[PDB]
Amino acid sequence: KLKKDKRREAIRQQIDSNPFITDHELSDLFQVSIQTIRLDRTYLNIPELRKRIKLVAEKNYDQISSIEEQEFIGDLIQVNPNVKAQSILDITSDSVFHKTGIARGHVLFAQANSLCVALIKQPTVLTHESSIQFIEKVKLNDTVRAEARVVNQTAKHYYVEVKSYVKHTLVFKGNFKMFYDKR
Amino acid sequence: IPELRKRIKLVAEKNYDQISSIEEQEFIGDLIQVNPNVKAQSILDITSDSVFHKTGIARGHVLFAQANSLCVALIKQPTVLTHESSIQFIEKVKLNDTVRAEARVVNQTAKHYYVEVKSYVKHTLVFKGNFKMFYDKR
Ligand SMILES: CC(C)(COP(=O)(O)OP(=O)(O)OC[C@H]1O[C@@H](n2cnc3c(N)ncnc32)[C@H](O)[C@@H]1OP(=O)(O)O)[C@@H](O)C(=O)NCCC(=O)NCCSC(=O)CC(=O)O
Repeated sequence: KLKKDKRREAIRQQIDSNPFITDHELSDLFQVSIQTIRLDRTYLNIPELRKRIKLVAEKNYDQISSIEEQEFIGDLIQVNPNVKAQSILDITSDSVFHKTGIARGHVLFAQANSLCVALIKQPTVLTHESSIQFIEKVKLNDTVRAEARVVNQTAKHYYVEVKSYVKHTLVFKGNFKMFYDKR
Repeated sequence: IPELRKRIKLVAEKNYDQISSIEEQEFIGDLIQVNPNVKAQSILDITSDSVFHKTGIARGHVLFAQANSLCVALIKQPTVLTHESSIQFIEKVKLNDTVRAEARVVNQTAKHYYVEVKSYVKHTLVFKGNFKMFYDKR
């Protein structure tokens, strides 16, 4: 009971620091079964990872004004408008070359491009220019986490840098010059 | 000669027979010209699936997908992967537009083809991109 409570405190802290941590990762860290971790989360009222993602994205779509959920590519997991945003995208068979399992370049671009749009709190946002690098192959069943950050803003454009990752590996980089209008 | 739409699909069909880097099901648009390692063209009908529904403006990843597939199809190598690309959205493409993309090889190294893409709606230049395409024979 006493070991459990200390572990449960430690799990609350893990989730606070890293909201999108998996049960497997938690199982490793605390040397208990995935079953124990689920039960721990249940006592703590912390939903399973996919539910946490759905819940937070729902809240995020409420904060943006430049693009609608139905047209957004991936799940918007973090947004600080005009500053920083992140999305995740699961790569399914619909997103790859079937023979190699390699993700299509337009898929990674769509995720990054959509994220730069959602990040900017303006009614009109249009991509003007983009420079991108496909650093490592993204594969079937990978989850891509894209991070976008505003690096400059003028009267007519936001300049945004995007870096996208599979686990800890940088797989894609893009610089986006985004046109906006307050009308 | 069959109907206009049929003919285009047949020219596309016969064009996918001279390429080896990508297949019909994975190619965005219709491949209307291919001169391997030199030049290719494709056309793409912009339907409601490809636009922002509120404004009718084509999604940038759609125009990019056309241009990107076209560059792949152009290069007559077993392995072809986009390494880098730099693109410009010059004019809004709209619902019901047909975009004609033209890809031209401008340079070639041991490891990459450098390809320039220009996309048009009728006579208007709407999109431009430079694509650095990795290739391998093996
Ligand atoms: C371009 C790169 C291969 C360059 O990496 P390196 O410098 O290590 O490459 P290299 O010259 O040593 O060549 C090794 C690569 O050749 C290819 N290769 C080698 N032998 C092969 C074989 N028997 N069968 C198939 N492919 C083979 C593999 O990709 C291999 O990568 P390895 O050694 O790693 O196995 C890589 O940086 C990369 O994959 N970047 C990501 C590219 C990408 O995913 N582009 C977007 C999707 S394609 C796209 O955008 C087009 C579209 O969607 O239409």
